[PDB]
Amino acid sequence: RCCQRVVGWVPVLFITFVVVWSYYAYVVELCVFTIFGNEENGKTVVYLVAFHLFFVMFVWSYWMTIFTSPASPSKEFYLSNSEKERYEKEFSQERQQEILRRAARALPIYTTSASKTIRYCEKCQLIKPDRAHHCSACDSCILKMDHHCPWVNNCVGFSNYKFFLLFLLYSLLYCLFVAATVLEYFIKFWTNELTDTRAKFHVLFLFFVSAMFFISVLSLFSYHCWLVGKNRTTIESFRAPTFSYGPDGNGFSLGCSKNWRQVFGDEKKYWLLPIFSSLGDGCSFPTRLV
Amino acid sequence: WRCCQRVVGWVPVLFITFVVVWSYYAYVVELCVFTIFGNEENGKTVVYLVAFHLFFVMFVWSYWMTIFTSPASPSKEFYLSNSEKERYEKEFSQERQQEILRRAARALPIYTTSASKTIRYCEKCQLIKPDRAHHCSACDSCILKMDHHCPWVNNCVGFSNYKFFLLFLLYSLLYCLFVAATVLEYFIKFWTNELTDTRAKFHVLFLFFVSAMFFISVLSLFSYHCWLVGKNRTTIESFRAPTFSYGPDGNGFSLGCSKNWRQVFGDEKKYWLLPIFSSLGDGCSFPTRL
Ligand SMILES: CCCCCCCC/C=C\CCCCCCCC(=O)OC[C@@H](O)CO
Ligand SMILES: CCCCCCCC/C=C\CCCCCCCC(=O)OC[C@@H](O)CO
Ligand SMILES: C[C@H](O)CC[C@H](C)O
Ligand SMILES: C[C@H](O)CC[C@H](C)O
Ligand SMILES: C[C@H](O)CC[C@H](C)O
Ligand SMILES: C[C@H](O)CC[C@H](C)O
Ligand SMILES: C[C@H](O)CC[C@H](C)O
Ligand SMILES: C[C@H](O)CC[C@H](C)O
Ligand SMILES: [Zn+2]
Ligand SMILES: [Zn+2]
Ligand SMILES: [Zn+2]
Ligand SMILES: [Zn+2]
Repeated sequence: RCCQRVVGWVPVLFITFVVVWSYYAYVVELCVFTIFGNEENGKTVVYLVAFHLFFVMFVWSYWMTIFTSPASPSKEFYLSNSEKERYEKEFSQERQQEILRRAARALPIYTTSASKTIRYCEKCQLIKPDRAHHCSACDSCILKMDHHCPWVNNCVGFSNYKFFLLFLLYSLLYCLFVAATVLEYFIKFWTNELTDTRAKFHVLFLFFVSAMFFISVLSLFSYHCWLVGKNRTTIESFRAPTFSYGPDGNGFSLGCSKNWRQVFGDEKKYWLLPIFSSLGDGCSFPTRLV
Repeated sequence: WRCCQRVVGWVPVLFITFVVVWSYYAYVVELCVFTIFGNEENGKTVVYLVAFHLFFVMFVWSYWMTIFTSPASPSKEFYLSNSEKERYEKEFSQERQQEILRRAARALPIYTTSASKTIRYCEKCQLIKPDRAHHCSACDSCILKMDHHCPWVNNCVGFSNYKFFLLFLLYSLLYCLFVAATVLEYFIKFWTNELTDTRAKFHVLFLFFVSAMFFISVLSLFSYHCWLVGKNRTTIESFRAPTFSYGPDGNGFSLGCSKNWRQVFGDEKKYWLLPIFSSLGDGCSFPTRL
């Protein structure tokens, strides 16, 4: 059929066109026509330079989140044809899990289903690694899957999670920078200290749209800051993973300081850059116990 | 006699007071009244004056509480009984002296010893030192959860005032930042000769630099203490780690980042930013990691 591309790219292009408009409105309508027209050219240069630094970090982080392909399980997590033949032909439910145990003994998996059964994906025909889940939209198993984000038309998992968090952060700073600088000129237009009708429209919407996204993404950003501190994905935050000693909402937690390092790494120079720096490989994760 | 030494302790406090009193006069009168309101910007004058007083009050309120909150001392239970105190003074063997202390310490909730595995005892105060408590030569007393003695507040920073001390810093950052950000545009205008008043030119110049100097100074102090609170270590413990029954532990009193902050700030969110006492416990016993 039309597949995701026909409609899945719609939220991306909507955000893209809003961001493109915000560039034209802030740079041309505001900085060139409004601020530079008011004979305060010093503020124009500072605003234009500062705006482009936030604009670049946002678009860079947004690009990385969209086009970073989600990681999938390695070869060891696919059932062998010998094991697949017996698994597909087996009728007894108890017998099926016994085949998995022989293959699972080689790989480092510390979690099971809510029924204490080895996590297995029927459509993908493989044994789900720890924290990995199958996405119907992505049609694949995603390592450390968080959720499918329509806004980036991609899965948010082990590969792009830090890019996703930076995409949020730089959206917060971008919207905040716009609202803070536009406010004084938004007020002047409607107290009739400034008159230009073409810029009046863009300056009003620059303030309202940036304030609408700031409030929207701030709660989302604060929520994920809590998730990273607890080392829980969005899926795990609802249905806690079941370990050998039972379900644990803190099974993958290593302490607040260590949990952030798992996502952002140990080198400070990569923390704020949308460059891959997460620890591990996405198939095995350190555990709270052993 | 001591009238020269006691008065000298108030010197750093009075210096801060005169800078703060001047900064009020400079910002409110010289800047808001004479410069901004004189510049026909009557909307900005009211907004700045209202915001300034909110930061000014929170700073002075936190600063007052840190100075005049008397430091807590050990309770009665940590003093040796008259029967035990008499024998302790008469005992000649060093090992025999520890036997009296060890027997009394078994009744008290003590989990730490000195670096020499000796029961912490204060000779001058004649009491058994509670955990994390230390004797201050300036205060001439044992201070519960002592952090350090501060010349800037002429008082010990310990279990009683530590949250007031942290809020005093926090509101110094916000006060200085608010001043520097709002004064900057008028600082620039004076020296591009868009404004002329020589009386206000002087105060606006120092308003920006003094607030920037203190901001840089207290920021490092604030970031350092934010680390201490996250690790549940006092300033003293950050140098000499406390020795527990299982040996010296730099994280002996740590309970995890979230709980360590709660120990200082409490469980009620409505008290976190107010210099009103809300710390957990009593300062004589503390939860342990093990
Ligand atoms: C000045 C303009 C700059 C704006 C750029 C900010 C970009 C923010 C991107 C996204 C914010 C969305 C706020 C979060 C809104 C989440 C609601 C949603 O999309 O539902 C999804 C689920 O129903 C799917 O099952
Ligand atoms: C424009 C308003 C001015 C706001 C004033 C903010 C008040 C900040 C209070 C103290 C800042 C000091 C930062 C510097 C702290 C120095 C470190 C110290 O330990 O000092 C003690 C030793 O020198 C022994 O005396
Ligand atoms: C010259 C102008 O007043 C400076 C603008 C700053 C960034 O606020
Ligand atoms: C633009 C951003 O502030 C760069 C930070 C890196 C870590 O240097
Ligand atoms: C500055 C003001 O006085 C603080 C309020 C407390 C309760 O006294
Ligand atoms: C005011 C302070 O930053 C918040 C403390 C809480 C417990 O994290
Ligand atoms: C000044 C500050 O907004 C007060 C917040 C407290 C927690 O109510
Ligand atoms: C949390 C602490 O108990 C608050 C005390 C004041 C009097 O309300
Ligand atoms: Zn799958
Ligand atoms: Zn997906
Ligand atoms: Zn003492
Ligand atoms: Zn002292």
